[PDB]
Amino acid sequence: SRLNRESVIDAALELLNETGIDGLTTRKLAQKLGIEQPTLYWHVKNKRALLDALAVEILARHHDYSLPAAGESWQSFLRNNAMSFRRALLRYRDGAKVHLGARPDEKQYDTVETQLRFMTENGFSLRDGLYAISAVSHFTLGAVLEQQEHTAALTDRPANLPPLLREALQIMDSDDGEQAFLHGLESLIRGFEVQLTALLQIV
Amino acid sequence: SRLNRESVIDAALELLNETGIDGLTTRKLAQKLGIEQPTLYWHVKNKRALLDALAVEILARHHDYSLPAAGESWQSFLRNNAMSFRRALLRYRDGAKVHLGARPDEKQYDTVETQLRFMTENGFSLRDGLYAISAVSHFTLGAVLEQQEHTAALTDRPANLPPLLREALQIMDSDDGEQAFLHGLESLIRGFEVQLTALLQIV
Ligand SMILES: Cc1c2c(c(O)c3c(O)cccc13)C(=O)[C@]1(O)C(=O)C(C(N)=O)=C(O)[C@@H](N(C)C)[C@@H]1C2
Ligand SMILES: Cc1c2c(c(O)c3c(O)cccc13)C(=O)[C@]1(O)C(=O)C(C(N)=O)=C(O)[C@@H](N(C)C)[C@@H]1C2
Ligand SMILES: [Cl-]
Ligand SMILES: [Cl-]
Ligand SMILES: [Cl-]
Ligand SMILES: [Cl-]
Ligand SMILES: [Cl-]
Ligand SMILES: [Cl-]
Ligand SMILES: [Cl-]
Ligand SMILES: [Cl-]
Ligand SMILES: [Mg+2]
Ligand SMILES: [Mg+2]
Repeated sequence: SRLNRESVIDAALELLNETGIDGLTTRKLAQKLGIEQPTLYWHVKNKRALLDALAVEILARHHDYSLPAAGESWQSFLRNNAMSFRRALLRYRDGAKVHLGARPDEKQYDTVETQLRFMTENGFSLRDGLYAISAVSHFTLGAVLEQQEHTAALTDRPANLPPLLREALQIMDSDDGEQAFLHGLESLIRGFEVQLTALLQIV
Repeated sequence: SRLNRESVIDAALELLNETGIDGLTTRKLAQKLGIEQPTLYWHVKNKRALLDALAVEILARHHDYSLPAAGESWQSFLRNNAMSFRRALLRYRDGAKVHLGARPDEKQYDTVETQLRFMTENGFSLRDGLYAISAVSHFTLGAVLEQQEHTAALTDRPANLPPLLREALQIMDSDDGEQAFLHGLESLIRGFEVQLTALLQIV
């Protein structure tokens, strides 16, 4: 079929959902596209190049809150940005693992620069704004990775529990992690605000 | 050589540092131990069983702050627990990925139950204490995963930056992520405290 970049991404994403990240291979991608492996090689040099591209295109296509709305507070931005990033990560099987393979790509530079500048325009130093943005990113990624690895590990093998842990798993599995994620997100934001408003005061 | 459980773990950990998680195989483990693959199979049924065991033994051996000190505050416990968990995760190549393969194992039940009970004894509901413990876990795991994947991806391929991002990478690479981790950790803890002390007040 067609092997323009967009079409190759479409197929690779379709394949990722079928196989997961570990099981995705350029050989399987060539099969899905109806082509020979050396043909695919002209377009996609190896799995790593493919994964790097997926990490970018997943956010380009499905992360709709990269940028603040006009007039938006930094708090509200971090909240909306996190919710969007989580959704985009969860959209594809092993999505968090796909993301983590790389740091910002050149096509992402303008976006992430704008985010860093936005925090500095709202009273943060570059360093403290980077600390906040990174903390949100890492908390979000960790939460998704946990969900997605539990989905995986369930396919290899199943799972005398003590009472609070029993209850905690029952609670942690009453939704897809969303309550825990949102509650932690608010805690994080509030801690950043306390820190910011403190200025040079001992806090 | 010897194939008691302890000795197999020792060798597998040694191998993990040599290969990383994706490149670790039971075939390579059998080679390191000087044995045939069917011999190893009697002891270790597959890679997943091996990884599950490593996730547990890495913490048993190297996470020394599972439990609070007598009289310790919940804040100080979460801090010390996080620092220890991070160190243990960072100790082995792809350690965060090793951890994420599983939820608490039976040999961990008493430990994690004690942690959940400890939060409830310090004013949290089980749910809100679980929210805090999970948030710390996920933030810590996300931060480590980012560091460890950057170490990996560097071996496949290297890396016009805009100025804040340039500076952010220079800042994010001035240590091994420790400043960013510790600053986020304090933000998280403080947000949990604000929430706890609020009780039923609009906050
Ligand atoms: C600023 C920054 C970001 C990211 C990142 O990986 C990163 C880094 O690895 C080093 C230095 C800075 C950054 C994000 O991945 C990203 O997810 C992202 O690419 C991004 C985006 N593309 O819109 C975001 O929304 C951000 N958000 C989750 C806080 C965050 C921004
Ligand atoms: C309570 C709990 C924990 C963990 C966990 O995975 C988990 C879960 O998957 C479902 C429900 C509850 C928990 C931890 O991994 C763990 O890392 C852990 O095993 C653990 C430990 N073994 O000492 C911890 O130190 C904890 N800390 C990082 C907050 C955390 C505790
Ligand atoms: Cl074509
Ligand atoms: Cl195209
Ligand atoms: Cl491949
Ligand atoms: Cl707002
Ligand atoms: Cl033996
Ligand atoms: Cl033993
Ligand atoms: Cl294997
Ligand atoms: Cl204390
Ligand atoms: Mg990133
Ligand atoms: Mg865990």
